[PDB]
Amino acid sequence: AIADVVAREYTIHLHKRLHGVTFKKRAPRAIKEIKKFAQKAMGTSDVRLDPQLNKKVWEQGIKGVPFRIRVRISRRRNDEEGAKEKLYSYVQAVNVKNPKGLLTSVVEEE
RNA sequence: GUGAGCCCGGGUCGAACGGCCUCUAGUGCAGAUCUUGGUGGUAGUAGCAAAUACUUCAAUGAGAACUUGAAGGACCGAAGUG
Repeated sequence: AIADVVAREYTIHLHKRLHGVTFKKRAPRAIKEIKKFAQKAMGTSDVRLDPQLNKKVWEQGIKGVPFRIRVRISRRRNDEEGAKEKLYSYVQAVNVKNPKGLLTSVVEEE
């Protein structure tokens, strides 16, 4: 019922995933948790993160990752020849007033 | 053949070698913490932990943590990592 090409906006609660992590590993761990979150949500093992999203993760140094982050995951078609996976996800950071209090929402294609 | 050994068959191989009587010796190895060379178990084991720290995208390429560009985050902190 759900098409292959589809974009949804999620709120990732990075606080409970980074609870207790070594301070010099928190931001790389958060990058890997974002990739794992997108893979679980979209079914795609090929996850590509926007550099602005990387800047948002690393905004307050290696141990200052935000508790919540609003992202847009867009499952798109891999048109390159000889690709291992037919689909991939692209994750961007979303400009919102407050990441708290937001539901998962489907982004309109238009 | 008591024995040290001797002989034959089969396989491999490629240019010399053996029996008998005498002559001759640098002539017979398990040891010498030997000598030289080669090879095991240990064992895919002990570790590969000082010098704060890495991450995203793109490109190159058969293959990219430790190549490059950009984007970030840090360190040396002028008796410097200049």
